[PDB]
Parts: sequence; C-alpha cells; structure tokens
Amino acid sequence: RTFSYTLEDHTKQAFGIMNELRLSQQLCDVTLQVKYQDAPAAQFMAHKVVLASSSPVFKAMFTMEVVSIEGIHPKVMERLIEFAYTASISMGEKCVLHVMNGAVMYQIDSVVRACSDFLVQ
Amino acid sequence: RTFSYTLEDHTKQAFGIMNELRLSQQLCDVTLQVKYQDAPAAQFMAHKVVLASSSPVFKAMFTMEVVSIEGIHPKVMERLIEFAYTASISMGEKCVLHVMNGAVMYQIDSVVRACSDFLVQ
Ligand SMILES: *[C@H]1C(C#N)=C(O)[C@@H](C)[C@@H]2CCc3c(nn(C)c3-c3cccnc3)[C@@]12C
Ligand SMILES: *[C@H]1C(C#N)=C(O)[C@@H](C)[C@@H]2CCc3c(nn(C)c3-c3cccnc3)[C@@]12C
Repeated sequence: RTFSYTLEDHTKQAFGIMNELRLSQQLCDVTLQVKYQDAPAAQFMAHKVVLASSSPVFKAMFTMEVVSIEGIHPKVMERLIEFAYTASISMGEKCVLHVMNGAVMYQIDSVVRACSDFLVQ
Repeated sequence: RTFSYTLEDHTKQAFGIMNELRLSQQLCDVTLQVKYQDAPAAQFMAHKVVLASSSPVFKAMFTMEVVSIEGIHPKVMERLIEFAYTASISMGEKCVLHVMNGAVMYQIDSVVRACSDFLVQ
C-alpha cells in the first residue's frame, strides 16, 4: 500500500511567505520600472516565477533584470502585483475600469472577469 | 466605496504553473545536488523562492546556485520538492518514516505531523 497526503492550506501559506519575501525584498530577481505619462516613476521588486504564475504576459516575458513598463499606471501595476502574491485585489470603484485595463493588458483573466462583471451594473 | 475581490483558487492555480515551470526547467535559480552514501547522485532544479516558502530550512539557506545536499536520500528529497510545488506527498508505507526524517530535517511541519500521526498506528 502507498500512503498519500495533501495539505489543503499549503498554497495559501506558501504564498503568504512569498509575499513576506517580496516585501522584505528577498530573493527578488526582477525590478519593474513603471514610467507612465506625467505620473511619477515607480519601481516594484518581485519574483519572476511568481509573476509568471499569475500572468501569461509575464510568463512570456521571462521564459537581477530591470524591465521598463510603459502604458500602465504604477498604482494599477501595484494592485496587480499584490493580486499575484495575495489572490485578492482592491480598488475604489471610481477606478475598477483602470484596473480592468491593466488586467486585460496582462491577461489576468480572473481579475478582468471580476471587474467586468461588476462594471455590468 | 472601495471594491475588493479574492480568487479562491488562485494559489492552487499559480502553483500548478510554477510546477510546470520547474518541470520545464524554466526560471530555475538553484540546483540541488543530492549525493548520499552508496545511492547514485541526483540533481534537482527548483526555484529558491518556492523552496523557501515551504521550508524554514531552505528559507534560512537562501535569504544559478548549486547546493550540495548530504544526509538525505535523493528519493526522499524528490518527494519533499514535489510537496513544495504540489501541496501533496506520496510514499509506499514501508518508507513513510524515511520521508518523515527528511521532513523533520527540513522543518516541513505539516508533512512531519502527517507521517507521525500515521506512524502512530
Ligand atoms: C483610482 C482608485 C480609486 N478609487 C484606485 O483604487 C486606484 C486603483 C487607481 C489607480 C489608477 C488611477 C486612479 N485614479 N486615476 C485618475 C488613475 C489613472 C490616471 C491616469 C491614467 N490611468 C489611471 C486610482 C487612484
Ligand atoms: C521506500 C518507498 C516506499 N515504499 C518510498 O515510497 C520512497 C519514498 C523511499 C525513498 C527512500 C528509501 C526507500 N527505500 N529505502 C530503503 C530508502 C532509503 C535507503 C537508504 C537510506 N535512506 C532511505 C523508498 C524507495
């Protein structure tokens, strides 16, 4: 007989740690430079393999690097990265469209579907 | 008002992709050399930030590198890495103790508790 076991919460817990690591800027191997049209330049350190696992666009991009990002607002990028590491996203209603546009841009389909479904209303 | 959304399955899905990436040997930044006492040398490519998020011992170790691993059996290491990326682990009963010893060695407490609870019986 062969024993087997699954920890139901493991993925949620491992992501918690991965988020700590990003916040401590530990083990990061990418820096996203978001320069965008009158808004101040922002930088976001992250882990390539985590970004790739949430976005086909990031996966395509990566399969210490500094990446220039045009065409998306830093605050929008910030929220998408948070989603990549936390499985949740928040914005103030008067902006759920801007977020959606970022999520469309990065093929984060679950976020797109969420904003879209909410915007319809 | 501020909108918020959580994708319940995101962590399970992102890990699925991270596992694909490891299997395709994409974005890896560590190679674990497991040489152990009469057994053949084995190598395991992985992502530091994923190993770190499942093991305090790996986190301590990392906070393309080749790491020499002594004192643990390659097949045991293999199963622990699988657990790190899949949240599940399997072995053939006549070996759940060997696995437990590896899991103890790497402070993967949920695996230790699982084998321990099963061994008691
Ligand atoms: C509006 C908002 C709210 N409420 C947010 O929660 C965040 C997510 C938005 C970031 C992007 C943004 C916002 N307000 N504006 C006017 C923009 C913007 C500006 C220029 C180009 N694209 C977007 C926020 C702050
Ligand atoms: C026994 C086993 C079963 N059934 C497994 O599923 C895997 C996880 C074991 C790997 C380690 C191992 C096993 N059998 N032996 C004798 C060892 C071993 C040998 C020497 C030192 N430590 C462990 C497996 C194959």
